[PDB]
Amino acid sequence: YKLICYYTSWSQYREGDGSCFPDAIDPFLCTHVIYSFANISNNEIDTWEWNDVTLYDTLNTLKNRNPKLKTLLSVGGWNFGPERFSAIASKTQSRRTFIKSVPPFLRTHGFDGLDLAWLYPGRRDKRHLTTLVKEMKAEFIREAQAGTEQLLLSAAVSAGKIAIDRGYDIAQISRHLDFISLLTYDFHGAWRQTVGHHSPLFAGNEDASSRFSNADYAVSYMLRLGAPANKLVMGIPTFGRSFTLASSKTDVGAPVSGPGVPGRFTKEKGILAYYEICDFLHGATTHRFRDQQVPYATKGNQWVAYDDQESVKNKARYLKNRQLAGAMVWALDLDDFRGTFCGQNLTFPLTSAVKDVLAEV
Ligand SMILES: *[C@@H]1O[C@H](CO)[C@@H](O[C@H]2O[C@H](CO)[C@@H](O[C@@H]3O[C@H](CO)[C@@H](O)[C@H](O)[C@@H]3O)[C@H](O)[C@H]2NC(C)=O)[C@H](O)[C@H]1NC(C)=O
Repeated sequence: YKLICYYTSWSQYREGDGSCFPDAIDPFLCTHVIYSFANISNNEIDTWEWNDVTLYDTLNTLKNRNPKLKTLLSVGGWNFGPERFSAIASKTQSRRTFIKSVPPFLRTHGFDGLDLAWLYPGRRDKRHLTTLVKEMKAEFIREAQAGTEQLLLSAAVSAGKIAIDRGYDIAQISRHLDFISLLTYDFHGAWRQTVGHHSPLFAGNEDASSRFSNADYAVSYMLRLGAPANKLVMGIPTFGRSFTLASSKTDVGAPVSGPGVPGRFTKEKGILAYYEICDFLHGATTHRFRDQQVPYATKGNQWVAYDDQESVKNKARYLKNRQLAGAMVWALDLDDFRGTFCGQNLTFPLTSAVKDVLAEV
């Protein structure tokens, strides 16, 4: 079983303990570690942060302690403009440019593959996205003729029914990608004035219309569409989403007024790291959607939807039972990586739990 773990570049700048660098990563924790977001310049892959080539080095040294550990570089991301991605893949000329540029870049900095994080192809991009994948892989196959281990190619894919249908030819790209990461944690929030859980595993028979907004559907649909289980990787949250309540109500459907107040370390309205939540939990009221199988907490006028050890194990067994290829954890740097926020003296508690379940039968 695979355990893909993303690490984000900008997490280095959080203050105090919040600060996280590649060397804080347990080299045996995950099987695949993904350095988050490389940039594109003049149609060539390139660095982003001022010290990337240094962090690259840091991250890839872990490979000296664990020879089996594989690393990848993800392109795109949220601060990368989809349009941008669009422009590059639309023209065979700029596309080939970008592609030819990749292999050397990765060989140079020591990465074992490329992760495409084109954040949401449009109805008009579906045909190009497929192209970009074919040719990219075709190139990776050609570069392997030089006696080195073939480069890996993967992609983070939305788990949103409409999004999927609108921009992905899942049956095609699945044959060319080594694995696909399902962003199964973006089901709510997305600015809709009512409290709700972003990563529910299940259907929850109550108040519906969505029905498609849970990991289960997502997984099932993907399967239906043609993507093999042995290439699917389910996404697992290591952060929670917060909301500022507009009334004293707390149950399902509760009126919301906007995102939650920022955390002392991540400082971004609407998000919390698990380690911030661990601190938030002191003096709060914890609840759990039985049908969906995920927590949520409240304190004052703040409402939080998050994933805990159990929920995570839950989802992990789930993916095992459907026989998928593995789990994907968004934000090793959002987990309690110091192991000094969530109590039970343990480093990477959430990520660790997934591993434990995956190591089980
Ligand atoms: C990720 O790569 C991007 C593409 O190379 C790069 O984007 C930018 O490229 C230049 C370099 O700064 C920008 O320059 C400006 O825009 C106008 C002219 O177009 C000037 O008048 C102005 O003075 C300024 O120099 C481009 O605007 C911008 N281009 C695009 C298409 O985004 C990014 O800098 C890079 N991001 C990071 C974080 O490194």
